[PDB]
Amino acid sequence: FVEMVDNLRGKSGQGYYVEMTVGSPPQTLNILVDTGSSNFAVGAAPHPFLHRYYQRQLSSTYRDLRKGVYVPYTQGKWEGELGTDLVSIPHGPNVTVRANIAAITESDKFFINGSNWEGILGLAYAEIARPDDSLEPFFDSLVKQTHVPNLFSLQLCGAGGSMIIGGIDHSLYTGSLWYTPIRREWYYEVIIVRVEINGQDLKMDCKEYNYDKSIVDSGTTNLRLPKKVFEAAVKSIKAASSTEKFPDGFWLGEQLVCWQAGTTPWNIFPVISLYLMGEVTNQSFRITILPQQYLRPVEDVATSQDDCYKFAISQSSTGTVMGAVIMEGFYVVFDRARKRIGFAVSACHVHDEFRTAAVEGPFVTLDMEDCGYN
Amino acid sequence: FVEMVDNLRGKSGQGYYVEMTVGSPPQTLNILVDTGSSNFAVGAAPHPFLHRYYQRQLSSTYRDLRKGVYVPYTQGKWEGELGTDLVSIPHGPNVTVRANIAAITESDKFFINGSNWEGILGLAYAEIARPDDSLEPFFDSLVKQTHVPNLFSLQLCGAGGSMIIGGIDHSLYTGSLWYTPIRREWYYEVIIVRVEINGQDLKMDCKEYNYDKSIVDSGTTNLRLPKKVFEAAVKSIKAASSTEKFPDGFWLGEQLVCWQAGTTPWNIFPVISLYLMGEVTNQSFRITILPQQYLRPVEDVATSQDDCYKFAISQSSTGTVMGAVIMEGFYVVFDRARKRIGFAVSACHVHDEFRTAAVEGPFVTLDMEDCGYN
Ligand SMILES: COc1cccc(-c2cccc(CC[C@]3(C)CC(=O)N(C)C(N)=N3)c2)c1
Ligand SMILES: COc1cccc(-c2cccc(CC[C@]3(C)CC(=O)N(C)C(N)=N3)c2)c1
Repeated sequence: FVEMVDNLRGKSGQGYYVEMTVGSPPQTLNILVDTGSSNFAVGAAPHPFLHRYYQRQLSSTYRDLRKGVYVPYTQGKWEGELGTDLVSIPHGPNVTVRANIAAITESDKFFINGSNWEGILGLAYAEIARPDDSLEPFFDSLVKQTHVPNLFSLQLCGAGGSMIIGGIDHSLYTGSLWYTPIRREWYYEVIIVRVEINGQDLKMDCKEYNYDKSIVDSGTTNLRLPKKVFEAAVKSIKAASSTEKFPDGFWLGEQLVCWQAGTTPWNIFPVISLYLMGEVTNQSFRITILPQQYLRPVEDVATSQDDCYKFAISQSSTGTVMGAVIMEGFYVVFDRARKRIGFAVSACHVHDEFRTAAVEGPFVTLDMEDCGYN
Repeated sequence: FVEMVDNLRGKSGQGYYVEMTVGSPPQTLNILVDTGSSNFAVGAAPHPFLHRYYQRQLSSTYRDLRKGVYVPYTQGKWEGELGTDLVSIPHGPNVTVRANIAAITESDKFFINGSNWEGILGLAYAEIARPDDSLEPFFDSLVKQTHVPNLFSLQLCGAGGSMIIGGIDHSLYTGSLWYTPIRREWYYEVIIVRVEINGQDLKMDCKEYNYDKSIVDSGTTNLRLPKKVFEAAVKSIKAASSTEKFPDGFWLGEQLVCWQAGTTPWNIFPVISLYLMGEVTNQSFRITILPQQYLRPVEDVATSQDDCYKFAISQSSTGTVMGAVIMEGFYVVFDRARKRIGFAVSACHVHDEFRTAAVEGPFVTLDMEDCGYN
């Protein structure tokens, strides 16, 4: 797996991507690693933001499926043509598979102007595949057609990172891996059973933490929290960090907040602990994230010249989202074979000589199933 | 006001815009009419999507305010330089004012590729102005510096439309105007006190309809409803329209729905009535919207060749949003002088020889203040 170490580039701001090849002969593309979707979708026309695009005409092995997809998002859409071709990951397992590929022919507010990737690797399950659950996702194909074991792991750094296809690499984490069940195979849905801020639980019904969903999503930047839990969550961190003062707009992601080089004090800000359903009845474990995770460098502002961070927590109609900023603290194992997700302390998380990112257990938590929304 | 009739172009899909001139000599720009924000912000560099941009160097009257703004949104941002200059609306009142202008120098996922406007006319109040409430919005300046009465009205058609600055035009509506109080002058916040689907109330706590906000917003396409009310809302329309069947993804705005020319039956779909707090204690009125409003032509799809509409209702962490698709049924009067918003049936709404858009009252509704979130 030394092969696959450091095979990712990018950042929580713009996404993490892996190099892939598609078609015969191989056309190289940079492709967003997205555990929050299930389509393998690549730019296939000369949109001006794009460095590279898939040229089906140049591939002997391409096969048209004579079917189109139209894919709207909150504020983004794409449209494309469905087909299959031969797909490989240079710095992945040494195999080549025939995968579905959506050739993206039209899009709005999808590709990022200035980014270095040209497609999306949707790594979630068939259920949320577009247009329907009969379009086999890349990873299912990879598992079906080769002997690659049914799991992958992500270490997102932005301290790029590593995607280990088919296994786990011990160099990427410290301590022990703790596993939460995948509640259902659609998104990478999990159950948060308790939340503490600094060391004190919001003491709210845990069903709220997972209303209607909680998911792990390498293609969302932030920790996203339901309206009702975002209210409470911010209420507590806001009050936790009453040393200094910050505007109302900041907490709603409406303006950035700034300090000078070094003058950002993490320590006004509390660590955050999410307790996840464990593998055993009445057993949980917890993951603890630092302020460095929830306050992210907004790299360039010419209208300022300060350490200006954005508050990396936000609200949602669609549930908890554990995003890149949460994942950056951890080695995360998507153990599809066993319907579970493993978390360990990332060997590349950013830590002072004070606090740290932590994965701890067992804890005793009763009635954890009741925390899920049906 | 015949002057100002038909002074808008666009559609709920891409926005409605009015022609403005800025600087001396006049530089003409098309500018989004946005009752959901409070900044006058114009493209001021050659972003390639843009037809036109503000060139401050060409204006004798421009004045730099030596201050920058950085303005993040859910998925869009812009950055610009603050200044003032002389602003006019060719097909508006014959005046010219000195307004704040944010010269947009950098942006992502803000401007629309293929659109015909280059800036935003933020018509809401100082409270939500960026960077703070001391940046005087265009409309406050217009009222301060001229004798233009403190109100405007919008007729959004997309059957373009009309913005009447300083008054009301009787040709744009039928029947009577009914007024709901502006609960607070930040957004154009209102209070929905009851909701019926086809003719039956969701029977849920009205405080939910306005959690945390309800607003009128010409720069949002959809009717947006809180998570909890969106659930119930869809539950009822879904069941209302059980003649035919549509996928789960459709209702969540995840895929479009299609029929052939003429084969879309509105009549499987129920009319929707929102009851708004009235001007008098225990008095309300109601606005009734057709399926034509909540199911919007998604104009071009090459992956299909059918009447493919998108479901124009969606959920929100930030409240009810009465958007362009709601406003298209009505003449809407933003009567800032009297802290109220008037609704009447639009003389340009689209109606069969069956149902219609309606504004009706009085109704007796007790405890309407309790419907607002504090
Ligand atoms: C860390 O990942 C990032 C950061 C910033 C932007 C993106 C990004 C940009 C364009 C497209 C996508 C993919 C979007 C989607 C297919 C649908 C969606 O709403 N989400 C959140 C996911 N996960 N995948 C991501 C990813
Ligand atoms: C009908 O209006 C539309 C339709 C489609 C897109 C827009 C649009 C495109 C780009 C920018 C904006 C302005 C956004 C904002 C300043 C912030 C925001 O989130 N909203 C909803 C509002 N109202 N104004 C609109 C407007």
